[PDB]
Amino acid sequence: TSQVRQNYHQDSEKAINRQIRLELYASYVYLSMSYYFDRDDVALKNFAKYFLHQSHEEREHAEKLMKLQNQRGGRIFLQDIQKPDKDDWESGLRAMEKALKLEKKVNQSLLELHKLATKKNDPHLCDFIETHYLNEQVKAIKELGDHVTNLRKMGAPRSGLAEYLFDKHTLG
Amino acid sequence: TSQVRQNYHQDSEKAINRQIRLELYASYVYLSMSYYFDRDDVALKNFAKYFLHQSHEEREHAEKLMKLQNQRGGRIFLQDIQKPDKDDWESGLRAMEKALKLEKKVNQSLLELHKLATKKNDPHLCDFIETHYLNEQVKAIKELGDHVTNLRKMGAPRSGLAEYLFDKHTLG
Amino acid sequence: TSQVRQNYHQDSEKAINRQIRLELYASYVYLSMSYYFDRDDVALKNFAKYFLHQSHEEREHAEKLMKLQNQRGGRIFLQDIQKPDKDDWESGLRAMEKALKLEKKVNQSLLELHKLATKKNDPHLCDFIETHYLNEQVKAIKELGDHVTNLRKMGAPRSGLAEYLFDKHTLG
Amino acid sequence: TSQVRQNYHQDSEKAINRQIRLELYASYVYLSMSYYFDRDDVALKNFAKYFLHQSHEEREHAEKLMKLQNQRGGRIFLQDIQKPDKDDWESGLRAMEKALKLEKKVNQSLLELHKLATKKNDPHLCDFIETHYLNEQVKAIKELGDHVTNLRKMGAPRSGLAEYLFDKHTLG
Amino acid sequence: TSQVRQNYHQDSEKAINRQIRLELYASYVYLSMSYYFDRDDVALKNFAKYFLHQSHEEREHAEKLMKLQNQRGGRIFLQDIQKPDKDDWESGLRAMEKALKLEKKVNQSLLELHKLATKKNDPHLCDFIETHYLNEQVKAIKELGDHVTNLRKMGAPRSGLAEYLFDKHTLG
Amino acid sequence: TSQVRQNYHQDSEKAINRQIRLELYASYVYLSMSYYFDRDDVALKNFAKYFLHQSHEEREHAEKLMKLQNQRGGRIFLQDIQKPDKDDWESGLRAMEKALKLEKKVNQSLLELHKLATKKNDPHLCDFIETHYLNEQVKAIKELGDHVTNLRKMGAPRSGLAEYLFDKHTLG
Ligand SMILES: [Cl-]
Ligand SMILES: [Fe+3]
Ligand SMILES: [Fe+3]
Ligand SMILES: [Fe+3]
Ligand SMILES: [Fe+3]
Ligand SMILES: [Fe+3]
Ligand SMILES: [Fe+3]
Ligand SMILES: [Mg+2]
Ligand SMILES: [Zn+2]
Repeated sequence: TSQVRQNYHQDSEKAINRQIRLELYASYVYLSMSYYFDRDDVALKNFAKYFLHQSHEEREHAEKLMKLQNQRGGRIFLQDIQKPDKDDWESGLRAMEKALKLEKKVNQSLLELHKLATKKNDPHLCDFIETHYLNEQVKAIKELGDHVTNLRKMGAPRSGLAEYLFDKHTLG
Repeated sequence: TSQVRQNYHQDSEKAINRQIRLELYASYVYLSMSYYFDRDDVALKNFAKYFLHQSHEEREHAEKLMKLQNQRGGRIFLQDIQKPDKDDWESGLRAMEKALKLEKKVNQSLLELHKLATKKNDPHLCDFIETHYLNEQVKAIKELGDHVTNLRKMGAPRSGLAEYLFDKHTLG
Repeated sequence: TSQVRQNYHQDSEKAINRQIRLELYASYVYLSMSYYFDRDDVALKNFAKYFLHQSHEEREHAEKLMKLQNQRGGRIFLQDIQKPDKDDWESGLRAMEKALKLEKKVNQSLLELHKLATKKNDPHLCDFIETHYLNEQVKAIKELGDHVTNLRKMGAPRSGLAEYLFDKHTLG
Repeated sequence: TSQVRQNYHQDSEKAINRQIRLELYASYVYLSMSYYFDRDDVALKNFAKYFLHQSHEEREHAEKLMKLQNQRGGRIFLQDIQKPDKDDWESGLRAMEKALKLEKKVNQSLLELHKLATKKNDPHLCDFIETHYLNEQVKAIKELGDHVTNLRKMGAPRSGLAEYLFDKHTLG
Repeated sequence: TSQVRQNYHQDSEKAINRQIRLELYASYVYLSMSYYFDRDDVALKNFAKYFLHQSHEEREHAEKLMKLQNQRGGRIFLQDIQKPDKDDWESGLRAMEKALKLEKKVNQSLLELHKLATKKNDPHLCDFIETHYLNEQVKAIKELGDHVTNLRKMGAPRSGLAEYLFDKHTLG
Repeated sequence: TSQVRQNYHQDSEKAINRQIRLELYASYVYLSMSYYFDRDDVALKNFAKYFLHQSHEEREHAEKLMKLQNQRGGRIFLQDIQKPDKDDWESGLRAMEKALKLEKKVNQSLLELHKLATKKNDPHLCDFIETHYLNEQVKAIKELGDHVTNLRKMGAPRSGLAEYLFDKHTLG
């Protein structure tokens, strides 16, 4: 038991370790999405940059939870990171729809984490989660929703023209 | 029979002269393509600029091979340069398709040149081809392929709208 | 078969995908190392920073390989990234010794990759591995080696004083 | 018939296509000459630079005629470019002498082309020729005459010292 | 066996020790030549500066090979450096001629060393040789060839004026 | 038999040639020492830099004596340069001890040279030795002696900690 550990429940500790794994997973998925758009047969540069940026942000959220684990005197245990569910993400619109689903999954996880911390009367952990994660997730979700909407409204994915113009006028 | 010549095989010297002619021919193809886009009945300014830039770069590659030839104590023998295959390149997509085929043809020659140099045990030449030619070719081919992909996905060569917006948003 | 693909063997494609996974695994080991030194009961900030920088460098090497795979017309196929071999890296010296061993494993894989590219007569791919990977590995292996020696000579991992002073004067 | 075409005779259009071929040929002659002076057994760097400059100028003159052909609604038809007359240009003076002869052949062609424009009452074309070509020709011919004179009175071609010194003081 | 050693053949290690000796010898030859031109009865200051520069470059090439030997886990064994072949280098042209011969002997040694690296499948070593040595050699040999040519056509060595003027206009 | 020669005795001329060889040898010793510190199993960067700097300075002293030789109308006669006494210099303390011995040896030679110059009534030479060599030697010897003293007092060569902290706080 760490010399710094105080009011930090073993269930919170384990759940932080589960959240680190999920973030690393989200990072990997966004990486895969990014380089799908860099394919010579997809060729959507700003989709590629957009996803690569989300991949780097998810990694940073992982690192920030590992930092938190050590700050509170928990112990980091890393697990296998599963490969993403697809190799070929099919289109700009389908990839955005999948990212929206993925972010809502990560949000559901973060909401269960905040609820756990609440039940364990861990206001530090609660505030950490609210300040650094919950509003970032709401914002990402809103932006992905907006992007899905525009693409659909523009005629994706049957219009490859819509995907191209979207890449240029929104993502660029 | 040059004072500077060393480990430079006569078959290498001749391959280099053939390459110089090929780079010059490619330069001429891109010249023709460029001024097809400058026609009043085609009128795609950024297609014209793009292909003119490629024309200038091919000529640079040719000059740099002439420079290599003398650096090694080879002798330059210049040949007739054949006119391009078409006078009318039909469309932006079809010009890009042709460029891509041409670049792969040039790359094929450069690969065959590297292999000769490797059989003749000429590492200076290998490296020169590697450093200046092979990565440039791979980048040119990927770029062309990306441009073809976008043009097809946008609805070319059906859509004259596709070619126009591509000219503006990708090539400008 | 991708329209940009040329002189790019299916074996090379497969090997580039294995190398991507190895680099991602290496990134994850250094990630683990970093946050081990951030523990309140280890508390060597510059060992932590040092390892976190190697984790980000490894990720960037994975990403540059993904880019090359697309550049050449191959297709990325990502796999599960296994967790690192340890949770607890014991000491500054033992993490360095493990890291030397990891880099030497990655270097072996890259040399096998180069030998394959050579056997497939892929000089573009040979030169990309030479230019972007092999000298970097040799630099990294040399530096890790230096660091292992210095810690040994100072009396690590026996001397916690030696790990602390090395953290300040070399890694700071 | 192009929608832009006005007061542009078919013979004029044909004559511009010939002049384009000749300017590209003149470019290639100067390119040959430039790299003759770059040889290790000739080694006059300022002669090389001077003829390479000429070569690039001549290409620019050709591209400007291509621009004109499109401006007026004519159609460009490119032809084979024949290799120059010599592989070996023999000395500084001899190359200057051959360039002067070349330049006066280009000029005669241009005066023939201006005569034709006058016969077809194409003032635009006459003025384009005047303003962009005839006075550049007259200047180039005088410059070349001046150079040939200086090399002669310096004792070229029986003086390699004469050619070296002119390389340095006039061409450098 | 060094803890850094990997894929580095004993013969390679031995060949690098020989190349180090030869580069130091080439340094000393150019040092001798430099101060020959500093004598009151020769007095060509730009030849002196030129050969002193060469001397320092050759020392740098030797130090870089020493750096390499350590990078790869090899061990440096230094040998006697034999005095150069002449005390008196006779004229500007003759010294340039001997330097060219020297440089082509260094180059042959380097190509022999690159052959060996290839036979031992050491791509790192091959690339180090290519990137730091073979193209510097090829450049130095061309430069020297150019100089010897100019001095010859200027009437050296039967013209002390020729050597003085080249000192000033080429080497100054 | 130089036009510039005046009050310059043949015994002075020969002593100067011997000194030049000694400065060159010393330069080589410091080279060897420097790259011993650059070994992965020694790994003392500021020791390596220090001894490389001394190597460069000895070579400068040698060049300056070559310059003196010609200034006086002497003739330079270069000799073989012997390899250093050791390949392995064992430790920072032991290398410093050896440097100190070497510097005293060189100083001995320079003192004997000054005394000859004084017997030959050559005040220009006396002063040259005094101004450029003797105070530099005395400073080098004092510095080396200070470095040895610190290293012994810190606990070298027992303590690998001593050598490390000295590298950082004195030589960095
Ligand atoms: Cl638009
Ligand atoms: Fe997240
Ligand atoms: Fe090219
Ligand atoms: Fe890596
Ligand atoms: Fe012209
Ligand atoms: Fe060298
Ligand atoms: Fe000295
Ligand atoms: Mg290479
Ligand atoms: Zn727009």
